[PDB]
Amino acid sequence: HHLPLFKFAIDVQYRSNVRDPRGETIERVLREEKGLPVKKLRLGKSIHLEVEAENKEKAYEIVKKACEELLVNPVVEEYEVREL
Amino acid sequence: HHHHHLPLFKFAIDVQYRSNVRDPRGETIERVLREEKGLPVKKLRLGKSIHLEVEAENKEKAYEIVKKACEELLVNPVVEEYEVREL
Amino acid sequence: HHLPLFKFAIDVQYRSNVRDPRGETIERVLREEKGLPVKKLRLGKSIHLEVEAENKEKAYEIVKKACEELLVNPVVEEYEVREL
Amino acid sequence: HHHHLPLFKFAIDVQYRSNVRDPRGETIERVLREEKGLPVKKLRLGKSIHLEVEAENKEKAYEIVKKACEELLVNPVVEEYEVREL
Repeated sequence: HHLPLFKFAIDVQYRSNVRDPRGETIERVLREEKGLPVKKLRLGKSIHLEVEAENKEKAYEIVKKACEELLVNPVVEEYEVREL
Repeated sequence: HHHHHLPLFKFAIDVQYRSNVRDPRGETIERVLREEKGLPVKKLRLGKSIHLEVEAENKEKAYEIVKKACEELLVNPVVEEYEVREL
Repeated sequence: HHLPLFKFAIDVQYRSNVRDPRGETIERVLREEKGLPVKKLRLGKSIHLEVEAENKEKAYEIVKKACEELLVNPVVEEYEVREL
Repeated sequence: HHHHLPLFKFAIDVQYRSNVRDPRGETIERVLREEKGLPVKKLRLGKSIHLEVEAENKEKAYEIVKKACEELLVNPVVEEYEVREL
């Protein structure tokens, strides 16, 4: 069976109760060194991937499983998914 | 100034290695998903997702600041490309 | 200046009042031989492309130029654009 | 029984897989870049098939679309495809 393709980008971020010192350092550079009025800078991960699946709902289940099983730490991270 | 409101505009920046740059970290992750987790994912690429807020008179000026941040620091123009979206 | 990237899919189709004999033939095969209840089949073009530009309005302008200067024959075709 | 059978509209976006060379696409990208001066990259030219499918529900309609791809519309060796509702 030739299955349809579904492309995604997963946006993984630390939750709001986790400080992000790397993000803070970057932000300090932009503000103090580059003079840019930027705030609440957070450095997370963007995972692009695609999957062949029987339908869109199955594709999302695969995406969620990849997050649950490997990509996202449920205690410290949250994620959003978009279609490409 | 004069207690005038200054709006905040939130963005995400998706910074990815260009296609001619190898991504061995992504390859490792893809292989775990496929071979250890049994998930038929492919073309996996691992980049960076930077969320930030910008204080500015209007969204257009805020967008210019975001692009300046990428040029000046956030994106390596040789090995990375990037996409900005409003959050 | 390192400009942001904008990704698109262009869907080029014949206008509703242009006949599509290739579409009609494909539809005949799918219905008569393959037994599939398909109708109004239209064969058009899909062009995926990425543009660098200063903002989303300029990027759309680049897409419109690409259509008007090459990709779309205005006499017999129309297009839709979607973001990827 | 004169029972209503809904139509469901879909678009199939058919493209060559990434390991397949697309001289036509390459040509078009060169023309847009070099002849029209446009800042365009990674151009891929494929097929866009619009169709309507008469079926009891959308899920059954979608199954028919995939069957149409398998049986005729998509080359399994060199092409991939995405389906969306219109």
